[PDB]
Amino acid sequence: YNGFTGRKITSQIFIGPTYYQRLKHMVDDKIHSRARGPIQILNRQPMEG
DNA sequence: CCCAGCTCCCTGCTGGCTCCGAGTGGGTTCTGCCGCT
Repeated sequence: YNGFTGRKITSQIFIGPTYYQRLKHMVDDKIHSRARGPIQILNRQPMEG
């Protein structure tokens, strides 16, 4: 049944228990932005990483 | 008035040099030291 309206879904749905894994890759360890931060000594371009 | 060097040019081979996808996240170790001057 659709949760929003309570109506049945016309097609029947394949459902059951499946072993799932949480991988170490999490968005909060990847998100990054920069607006004029530190720069390299030799060339004066933004730092890496 | 032919021939053997001699020169000059073209081929073919071998050796030498440069290049080898785009981003991104972590980790670790290493950046000298010893004999005797």
